[PDB]
Amino acid sequence: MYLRITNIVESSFFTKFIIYLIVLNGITMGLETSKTFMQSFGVYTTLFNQIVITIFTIEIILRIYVHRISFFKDPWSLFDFFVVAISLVPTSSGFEILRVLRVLRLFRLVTAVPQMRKIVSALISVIPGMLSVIALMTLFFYIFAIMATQLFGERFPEWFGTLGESFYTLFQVMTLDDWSNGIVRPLMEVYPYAWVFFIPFIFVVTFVMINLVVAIIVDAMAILNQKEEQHIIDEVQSHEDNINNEIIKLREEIVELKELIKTSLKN
Amino acid sequence: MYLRITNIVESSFFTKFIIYLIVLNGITMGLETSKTFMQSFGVYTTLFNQIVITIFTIEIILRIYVHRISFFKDPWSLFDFFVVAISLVPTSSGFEILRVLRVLRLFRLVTAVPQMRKIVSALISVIPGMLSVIALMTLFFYIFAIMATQLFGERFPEWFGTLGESFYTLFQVMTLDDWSNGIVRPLMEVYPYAWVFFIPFIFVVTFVMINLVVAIIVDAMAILNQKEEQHIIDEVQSHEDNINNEIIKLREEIVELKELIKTSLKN
Amino acid sequence: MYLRITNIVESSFFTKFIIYLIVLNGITMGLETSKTFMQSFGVYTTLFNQIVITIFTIEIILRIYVHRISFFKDPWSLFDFFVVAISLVPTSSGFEILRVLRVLRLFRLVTAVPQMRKIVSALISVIPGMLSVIALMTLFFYIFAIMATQLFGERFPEWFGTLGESFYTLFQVMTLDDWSNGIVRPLMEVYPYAWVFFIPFIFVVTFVMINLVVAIIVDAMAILNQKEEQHIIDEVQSHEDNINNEIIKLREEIVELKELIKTSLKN
Amino acid sequence: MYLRITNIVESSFFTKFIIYLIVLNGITMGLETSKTFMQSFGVYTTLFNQIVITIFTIEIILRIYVHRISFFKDPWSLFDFFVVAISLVPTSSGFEILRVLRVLRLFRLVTAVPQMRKIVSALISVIPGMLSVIALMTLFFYIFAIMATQLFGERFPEWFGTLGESFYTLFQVMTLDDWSNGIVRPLMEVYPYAWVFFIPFIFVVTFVMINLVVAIIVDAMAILNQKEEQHIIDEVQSHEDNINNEIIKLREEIVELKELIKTSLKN
Ligand SMILES: C[C@H](CCC(=O)NCCC[N+](C)(C)CCCS(=O)(=O)[O-])[C@H]1CC[C@H]2[C@@H]3[C@H](O)C[C@@H]4C[C@H](O)CC[C@]4(C)[C@H]3C[C@H](O)[C@]12C
Ligand SMILES: C[C@H](CCC(=O)NCCC[N+](C)(C)CCCS(=O)(=O)[O-])[C@H]1CC[C@H]2[C@@H]3[C@H](O)C[C@@H]4C[C@H](O)CC[C@]4(C)[C@H]3C[C@H](O)[C@]12C
Ligand SMILES: C[C@H](CCC(=O)NCCC[N+](C)(C)CCCS(=O)(=O)[O-])[C@H]1CC[C@H]2[C@@H]3[C@H](O)C[C@@H]4C[C@H](O)CC[C@]4(C)[C@H]3C[C@H](O)[C@]12C
Ligand SMILES: C[C@H](CCC(=O)NCCC[N+](C)(C)CCCS(=O)(=O)[O-])[C@H]1CC[C@H]2[C@@H]3[C@H](O)C[C@@H]4C[C@H](O)CC[C@]4(C)[C@H]3C[C@H](O)[C@]12C
Ligand SMILES: C[C@H](CCC(=O)NCCC[N+](C)(C)CCCS(=O)(=O)[O-])[C@H]1CC[C@H]2[C@@H]3[C@H](O)C[C@@H]4C[C@H](O)CC[C@]4(C)[C@H]3C[C@H](O)[C@]12C
Ligand SMILES: C[C@H](CCC(=O)NCCC[N+](C)(C)CCCS(=O)(=O)[O-])[C@H]1CC[C@H]2[C@@H]3[C@H](O)C[C@@H]4C[C@H](O)CC[C@]4(C)[C@H]3C[C@H](O)[C@]12C
Ligand SMILES: [Ca+2]
Ligand SMILES: [Ca+2]
Ligand SMILES: [Ca+2]
Repeated sequence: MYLRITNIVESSFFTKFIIYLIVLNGITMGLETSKTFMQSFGVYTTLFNQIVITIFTIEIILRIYVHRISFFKDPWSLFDFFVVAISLVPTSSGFEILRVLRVLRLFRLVTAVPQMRKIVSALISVIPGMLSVIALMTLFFYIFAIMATQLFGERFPEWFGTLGESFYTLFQVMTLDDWSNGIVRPLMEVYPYAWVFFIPFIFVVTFVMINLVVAIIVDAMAILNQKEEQHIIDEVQSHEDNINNEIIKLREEIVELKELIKTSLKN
Repeated sequence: MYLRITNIVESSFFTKFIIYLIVLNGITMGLETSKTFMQSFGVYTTLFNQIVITIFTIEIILRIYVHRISFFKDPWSLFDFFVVAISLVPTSSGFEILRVLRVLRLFRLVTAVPQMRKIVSALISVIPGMLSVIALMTLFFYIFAIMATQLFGERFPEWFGTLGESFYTLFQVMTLDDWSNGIVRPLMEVYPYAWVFFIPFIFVVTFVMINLVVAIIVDAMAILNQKEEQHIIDEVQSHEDNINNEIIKLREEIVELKELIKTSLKN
Repeated sequence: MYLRITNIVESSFFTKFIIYLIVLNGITMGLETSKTFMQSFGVYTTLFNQIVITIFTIEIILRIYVHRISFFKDPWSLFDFFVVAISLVPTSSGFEILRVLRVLRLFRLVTAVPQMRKIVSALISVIPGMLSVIALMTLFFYIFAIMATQLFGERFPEWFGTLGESFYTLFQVMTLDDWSNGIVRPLMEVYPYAWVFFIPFIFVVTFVMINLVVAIIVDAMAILNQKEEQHIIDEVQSHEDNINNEIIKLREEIVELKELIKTSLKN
Repeated sequence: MYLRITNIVESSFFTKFIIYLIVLNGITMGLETSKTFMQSFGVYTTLFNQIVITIFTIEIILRIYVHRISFFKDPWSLFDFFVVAISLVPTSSGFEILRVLRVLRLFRLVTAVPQMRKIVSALISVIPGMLSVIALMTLFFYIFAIMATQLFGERFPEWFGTLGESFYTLFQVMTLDDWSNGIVRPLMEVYPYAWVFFIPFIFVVTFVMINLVVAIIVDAMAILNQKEEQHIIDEVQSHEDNINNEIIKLREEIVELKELIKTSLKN
């Protein structure tokens, strides 16, 4: 069975077929957005849906047989797995968010197209080196969220009532979103020094952001420089090695000229 | 006989005449916004617009005569054509929006001045490399527009009731424009976890934008370095040949002292 | 006589004195904003002002004596002149504006501290290359402001009633300042397709800005690379001269014996 | 007593222990944000807070006997010192700002974890270089703050009534926060030319921000290219001397080919 399966799964027809289904299913999901469309064609697309997820379920199964344990070490396959699994949770449930979580299957367009994987992968590649700064930042947010909650939560429960609330508001302030007329001018009417809290906050988060970006650019180009430097330097020291080695064969060719005469009379 | 007219079209005087017209018609169109001006002088100015529109139409004709098919595969000319043709439809119609489009004709200043031409050209040229990421992003908006229509379009039809609406709203949020007090805080009064939707959306969308720019700057530098790697490397292996050929003149000079120095040593 | 003055004006005491007067003047001008401070013992300050204005006028005359015609080819000195100038015109009634323009004379601390002068200078030096992109963007605003007045000014005269008002509003939008809930959502309630105007506008205007920053950085690095690839090439061709010169005479240690041993055959 | 104490504070056990106490205290401090929690667990965590403060204090004392004079010239230990000191001030007072400042001691996670220090340290090194730009900007605000107060203060005391208030409003305008519908448009209802003040303000503060960033980037790369140039020119430095040492050595062995020619002269 294996090779018979393996050769259908690995084919140029298979993945092409899936992509095509994904794109159709994606057009189909936009149409289900229009209740007008749904009362006039909804039955056609409610099962187009149901059989596409059938095909994807089958595809997922075959691919597991064809790849066995190496399937679940694949980030992309793992995603396909979970994003399909989700659509298998019953279309009528107590948790009804999962029905909307079904739309994530359109991200298989990313999974199955290598230009897209390329993009995404490039994007992800910058993150591991940011985690420490992510960390420093989250710790910064958390300390200030605690302070803001103790300082402002009593009189301003909506914005600062709760740590989670102060977290939310501090993010808002970070995005510079209606932070003065909308948040701290109102705070200052009760707490005139509130600006000594939020303006340093704004300096720090903005400083950290910019410099992260700056640091990325500059450190990338410092590696590009090093890699270029060695090339130039290898070429300089294989080419100036010859001019050194060629003159030595002349410094030598004259000392052997010299001896030829050093054994002239002698005898 | 192309050539009789062809020398007129290619002349310094034809182009400068048109640029002079554009800048004049452009001054004209401004004053046409003043309602008081259109009393005291509206008739003079409608005249000028009709004159200019004629002149422009002729110049396009000549230019098609001179350039023939090469005219309709030149984007600059295509734009001049589509912007002049538009400007020729009757000022009173069913869709009178075209009356407003004829101000686009002022962009011929860009089109006719090579300095400007080159700016616009430089700007356009980052786009083809980007088309993939623009596609990722559009797909991203689209998936999120659908989810957002479903999650919030019932209670918030103005912001999310229709897919286009969710799109519009999602763009506003990307620009960070009044996104918390104006959209998300309202949403959370009905849907307390709505921050689980918009804050990741903001993270992804900002992250992509920043990394696109970063990736442009770093990779531009990379090729700036590749070619200066090759200029330097080509010169150290050129200079070596300059030392080399005036060292092959110390080769013959001692292989000729090689042939004849034991000859000088006779008995 | 000229030198006796010149040696005063050029001394580290003249400049220290003026800088000192500038900081004091700048401290009192802040104090003058307080009406408390102003009524009780604020007549002291009004005369201090007139003492400083004369001293600066003296400073300027002397400086014109010392530097003569080259004074007025100095942008820093010109700035100094005109800034002290407007502070000389009397507190003419109904010219209330010039009273506050006087404050512009604290920009002399910039004019007079070499460190300040250098940042400012560096900042100015970015501009001459940009004047094309500036022109392009200005024209772009003009075309859009004309279209906007025409499309939106009868129904939204505060925002768009006038070319001027339209420029102002398009600038607000460019800064993404309350652009959607505050301008475009209201517009769309009369004109549902208004998003076809502002969203493209926002794309172009933001695209042009990012790329202007991008192209500055990158083209700077190109120039930075052009310089370092020159120094390398010049230090490579550097000793190539005196190496090829010292071994064409090392070819002449052998070239002589064309006659030193061949004439020995002629005994 | 020393080494024994020294073997304690230098141990991997010591640091790990107090890092765990930081993280633990960090969690309990989040919990103290809850009124529910504080009610039925408060005395449990108010003690833990007292416990931790003592331990950090003995820790600070020990680290001092081990490091002594060096300790007080260590910025991280100075920080450590001072946020522990703050927590050592008694809560009972009129000034209860200090009870909130206690949670600053959680920044000790920054001082205690080397990848943290490294990032904070990287961030800081940016600052001394840009202090001159900061002085320029602060000056610019001050001058404009003064003009603002005198121009708009009487009619708009909330935003401009006072030097300090204008500073605040001008900072809001610089972050582009609700600057037009929120501040400048209202102002233009009384003062139609107010845009002649705020749009230049926006242009300058934006320009300077962007350019500062562009400057850090371009100048960091200028420096990288200098190190790179030297290292490369250093290579051309070593190698174009050892080919002139092989020349002198070629001459020193060719100055044997005029006195060993002295073996001719026989016939
Ligand atoms: C810890 C740093 C950020 C901290 C910071 O803010 N650093 C100061 C920067 C330079 N300054 C301009 C201040 C110059 C000062 C003097 S200098 O002589 O440089 O001019 C981290 C955060 C994310 C990291 C990078 C990314 O993961 C991606 C990338 C992966 C590659 O594996 C190699 C590098 C690279 C570029 C990473 C570099 C660096 O690991 C980064 C910037
Ligand atoms: C517009 C410019 C400049 C000069 C020019 O070509 N002006 C045409 C006038 C018509 N004439 C009758 C005078 C010549 C007819 C025959 S002739 O083929 O010898 O042109 C002409 C120069 C040579 C032309 C291209 C190339 O050829 C190659 C290429 C052929 C393809 O098809 C399509 C495109 C393409 C890129 C051409 C485009 C363009 O059109 C070009 C750029
Ligand atoms: C798809 C990529 C962008 C995706 C991305 O995010 N890419 C790299 C990550 C960079 N990081 C520093 C994060 C990785 C760390 C390791 S690294 O070794 O970078 O230090 C695309 C987007 C736009 C593209 C360019 C532009 O059209 C312009 C330009 C045209 C020229 O014809 C030559 C290339 C160039 C520079 C294009 C290169 C590249 O086609 C780009 C960046
Ligand atoms: C060239 C541009 C305008 C034209 C343009 O819009 N250029 C876009 C390049 C797009 N990309 C970078 C993607 C190309 C990558 C493909 S490529 O194959 O390059 O990798 C102009 C506008 C502003 C100018 C600079 C500034 O005055 C400052 C500065 C002054 C100095 O006097 C010298 C340089 C410098 C850096 C100026 C250089 C440049 O004159 C600039 C960038
Ligand atoms: C550490 C160095 C020198 C190295 C050393 O070793 N110093 C003595 C400790 C010796 N041991 C640890 C070997 C003994 C424990 C024996 S055991 O059987 O317990 O392991 C010496 C140099 C300077 C000395 C101190 C100062 O003058 C003054 C100072 C006053 C204080 O108010 C009390 C003591 C104190 C701290 C002094 C302690 C110690 O003198 C110091 C730190
Ligand atoms: C005062 C200057 C800012 C001046 C400015 O605003 N702009 C320069 C013009 C850039 N342009 C491209 C326009 C030049 C055009 C021609 S050019 O072709 O020469 O590029 C200051 C502000 C911040 C300073 C740096 C940082 O502390 C970090 C860093 C520390 C390191 O210890 C060494 C360098 C470095 C990069 C510092 C360099 C520089 O001391 C900076 C940029
Ligand atoms: Ca905003
Ligand atoms: Ca380089
Ligand atoms: Ca707003």
